[PDB]
Amino acid sequence: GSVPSLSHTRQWRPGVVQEVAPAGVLDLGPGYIEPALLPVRLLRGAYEQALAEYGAAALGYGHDPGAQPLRDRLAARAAAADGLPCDPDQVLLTSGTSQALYLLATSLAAPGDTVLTEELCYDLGQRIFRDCSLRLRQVAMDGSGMLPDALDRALTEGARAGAKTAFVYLTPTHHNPTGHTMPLARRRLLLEVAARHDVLIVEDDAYTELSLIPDRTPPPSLAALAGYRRVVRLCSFSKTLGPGLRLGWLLADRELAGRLATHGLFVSGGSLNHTTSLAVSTLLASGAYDRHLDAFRAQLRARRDALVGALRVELRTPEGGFFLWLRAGDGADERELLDGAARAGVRIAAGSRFGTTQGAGLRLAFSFNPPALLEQAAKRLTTAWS
Amino acid sequence: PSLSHTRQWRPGVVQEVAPAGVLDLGPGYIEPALLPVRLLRGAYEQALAEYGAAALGYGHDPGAQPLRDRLAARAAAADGLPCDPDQVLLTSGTSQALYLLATSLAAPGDTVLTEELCYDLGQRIFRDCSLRLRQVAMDGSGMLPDALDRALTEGARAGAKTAFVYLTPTHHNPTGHTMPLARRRLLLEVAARHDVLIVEDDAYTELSLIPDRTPPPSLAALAGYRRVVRLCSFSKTLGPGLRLGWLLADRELAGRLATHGLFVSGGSLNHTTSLAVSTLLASGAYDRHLDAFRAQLRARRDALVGALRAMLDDGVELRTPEGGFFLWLRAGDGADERELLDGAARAGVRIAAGSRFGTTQGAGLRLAFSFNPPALLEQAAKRLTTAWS
Repeated sequence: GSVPSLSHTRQWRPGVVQEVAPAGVLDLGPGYIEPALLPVRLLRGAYEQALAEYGAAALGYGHDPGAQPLRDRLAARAAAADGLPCDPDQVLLTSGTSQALYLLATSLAAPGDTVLTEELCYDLGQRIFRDCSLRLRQVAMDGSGMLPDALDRALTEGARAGAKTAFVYLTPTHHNPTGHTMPLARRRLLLEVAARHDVLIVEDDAYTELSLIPDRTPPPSLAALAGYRRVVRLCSFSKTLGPGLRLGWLLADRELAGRLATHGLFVSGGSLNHTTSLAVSTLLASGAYDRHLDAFRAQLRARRDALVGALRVELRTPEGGFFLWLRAGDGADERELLDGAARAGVRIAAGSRFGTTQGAGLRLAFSFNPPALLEQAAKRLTTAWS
Repeated sequence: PSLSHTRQWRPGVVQEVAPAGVLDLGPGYIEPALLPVRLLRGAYEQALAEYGAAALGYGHDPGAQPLRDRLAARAAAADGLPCDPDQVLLTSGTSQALYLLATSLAAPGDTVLTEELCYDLGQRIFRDCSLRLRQVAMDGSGMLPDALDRALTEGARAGAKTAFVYLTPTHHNPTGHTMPLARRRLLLEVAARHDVLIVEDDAYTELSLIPDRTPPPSLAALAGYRRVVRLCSFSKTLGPGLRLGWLLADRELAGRLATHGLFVSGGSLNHTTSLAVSTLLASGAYDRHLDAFRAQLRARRDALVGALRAMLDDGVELRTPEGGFFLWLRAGDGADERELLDGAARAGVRIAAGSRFGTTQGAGLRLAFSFNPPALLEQAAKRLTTAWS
């Protein structure tokens, strides 16, 4: 482009990145950040600054729960977003929410235990839980997420059948795939149900910083609303700075965070991603992280609006995140709609990957392509579906 | 001005810092001044410029192909036996790899067999993953085959599943020994007959200090990668904070692990840093760094051994290790570990108690030479000698 940038695609190829769609396909499938938008040059400066500032400490074993400057700032950010306190001793760094989920699925759950999810939820997270030998059971949901009465019944009947529910897994903000955000009242009702049953909630909040309506912020987290009692919240830098960095964090009450941090995993290896955590820490410290979020939210808003505008079959416009959730209103089945996408040369994500739908649902990402290409994809899709 | 400064080498940043005034021969840490900070800075700079956006996207699940290719070639060259890239899986460090194996290839209650002395923090991972540890007798060459055979038989006759045998055959932590070829084969033969997995933790494999000497081939290679998983790391060669290592197995097991939801969800377990390190392998800078670092470690080993020679008499013994980070001092003869540790305290020196690593005959003490320059190792040894005498 016309401004200095390292965000080229010369190595955006199979064997380097996770997946590349077939040549000639306009790819609205994965919730990936458009390559040109990935902040490569910003991270280059961050590694340069972190290695200069932290010196040899950047390459030694890191403080087990994560370097304190990052714990301190991450706690302050959570508190500012929630309007509710969060102490640094509640923060544990991770090497990404994928690893965090593996950790919780094998440390706070045992093979055979049940995990309760919404009818629709993160498809790859389900695979982590299943591959860790956990049993998944879906709970009824509406446009605001999991239904308290259904969770209550599911937990009651599980207990009556003698089944151990290890935890309830929830993505309450900019839901993958529906885009919904659970409102405050529903958050409280679910917490009250889970508290009565004394069941842990795992709150996966990967899109929390990606509200697209400027000066609008999501409701407080389940974890904060519960005073961090029996809730673990998972956050990540994947959807804000780059998934390849393999860096995230975990918020819990002091006792649970401390218990987790004394696991041999941390005692042996130290901070789960020390060098990269220090790079990112310099971005939080300087204000560059928030400047980058302001730009990225604006980039996502432009893309969301282009795709929605070109598409305007039902769609609830999301307040944030990466995805639009299209619902057939006329009874068209998912296979026919996907066949239409194939005719259009457009890749989208089948709703059935995420669970049970009211009729056909389709997830379209706006995070991976510029507005003009999203409009082209929308035009080709609507021609094919016509 | 060296970038390997210690201005942030403080509690809350690094994992641990000994009390002020203590000469710290405890942890097997790399001396801060020797950590290749400038080298890694250039590696991040080059990787981000050359790989561009691909350095920050989700990485290829088993790890970026250039690293898979070169790590397989390095394994093959070291073993003198083939290794294909599809046998390599990148990890975020051996600690994470052990956690993965202890929860995916073992279930709560399963037994892991170890040597009487082995990695203390590795035992902690296994115990915290709800595994049962059972120790197997060892000698100067490592685990004894007859003892392993009896332990596996006893487990089978009791109905107790053995998930794997854990072994560090080269530059052993804490004894420093290197298992010779003949013992490697005898142990593989026992394990093969019982069909029990071996997890071969080889964190020090690149740290031979004799310039024209390489360790024997890995257990994994000797077994044709049948029922062995080998774990390697950049922690002891480039920097533990990088949180990058790799895993070698047969194609089937490597592929099976790599299809786990963990990898499908998160991609390569440490993508951006892996590409920085890849640029160092590709240029030869990694090997030139190893040449220089091995010479630094050799100087430290020789300084510490030389300054302890006055202690090595009448039952107090020290076998000089061919590589790695550690010396193992055996006192025996009714020597008391606590008394020896009290002497180290009087000397203002921190060492590692043998009982941290398991059962020893007599008293054993682990002393690291990796974290201090020769002059300070000599001063520490002099003070220890005075206190112990």
